[PDB]
Amino acid sequence: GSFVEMVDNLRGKSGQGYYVEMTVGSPPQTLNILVDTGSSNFAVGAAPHPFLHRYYQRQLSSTYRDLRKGVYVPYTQGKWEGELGTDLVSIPHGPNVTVRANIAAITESDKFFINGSNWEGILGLAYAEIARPDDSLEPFFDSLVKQTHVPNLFSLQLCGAGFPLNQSEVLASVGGSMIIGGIDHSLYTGSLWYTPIRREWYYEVIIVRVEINGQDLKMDCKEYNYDKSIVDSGTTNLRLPKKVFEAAVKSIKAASSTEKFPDGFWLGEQLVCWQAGTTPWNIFPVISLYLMGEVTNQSFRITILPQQYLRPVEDVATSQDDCYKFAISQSSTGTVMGAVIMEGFYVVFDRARKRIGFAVSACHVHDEFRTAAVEGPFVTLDMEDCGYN
Ligand SMILES: NC1=N[C@@H]2CCCC[C@@H]2CS1
Repeated sequence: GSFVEMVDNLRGKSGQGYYVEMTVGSPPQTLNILVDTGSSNFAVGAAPHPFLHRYYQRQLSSTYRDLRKGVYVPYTQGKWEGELGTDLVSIPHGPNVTVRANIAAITESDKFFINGSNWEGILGLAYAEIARPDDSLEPFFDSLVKQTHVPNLFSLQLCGAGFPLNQSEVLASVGGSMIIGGIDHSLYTGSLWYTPIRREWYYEVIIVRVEINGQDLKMDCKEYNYDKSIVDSGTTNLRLPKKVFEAAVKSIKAASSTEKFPDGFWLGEQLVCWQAGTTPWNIFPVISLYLMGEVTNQSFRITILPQQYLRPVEDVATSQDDCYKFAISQSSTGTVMGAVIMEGFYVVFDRARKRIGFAVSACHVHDEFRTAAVEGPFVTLDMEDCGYN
């Protein structure tokens, strides 16, 4: 069951995001749009900006409808404001449909559009509960499903290159696949394992155990999900609650201790470099996250490698060295399984059956000695108790 129209429709990288081509308005205006499972607004640049090569021009669209309502969206870093409306929307390398969707026309922003990232808007794929200004603003995917025969499911294969890409190479390179309305079975190996969507707001899941090279981190499982755990393509890092983060870094440091790295490396700010080809992957441990399964008392685990959690970055001296930043960082808003984790796996957002599937990605970076894994089942008890209230 192939989806050749959708395979390879993404570009980008974990640092700047993965984006899909979309069109808005009549005649169609083409824009690059960030695929974001961590938010629920479809918002596009709609006025000139130094980091935008193009933007939505509502006065040039005959199908534009003005909702006469403003919207303000602050994040931790950065923010934007805009004006709500509706227009006709298509995904050229997607299903063959056009739908009328809500669009936030971004008229002012701060630290949102970053220099050189290539996207001109964001596609929030999560649920109405977290849509701004409120849950009456129907999200794009909800409109798509309501107005067409597209099944209520999409899947993502984000492909990390394993090495840096300049803006030129990012433009020329295939960065992965967003399969709308289905599962392309060629994008993964082994089996798909499903975890329940705890609640439809973010794509919230429940982590029940964490291992570093097989060694149980041994925290009360509520700590892993405090105050939620989500799957989020619009966040770069694996983000861990403060207490889990501190304990994981201590374990990763202990496992990797034949080499010492400065504190700024572990804080995710400073790069570390090795001579070309000599990255010592084997000194870094694998990390396993166990997730609640669909069957009572059952869990499965996903396992990533340093090739996922060390993010390739360009050198300050631009040498031939292979350089990386540590892509695990602390959070005060729960666990975020961001792009560097998703690059390990084909991830199926099965909205129709309220679950999220994971399988080893056919494009994951690994070495001759170890690969990412998705394995199960494990007998686990009182998993309900891992969720925060
Ligand atoms: N998943 C997230 N989405 C929003 C919008 C896209 C840029 C990054 C922010 C913060 S985290």
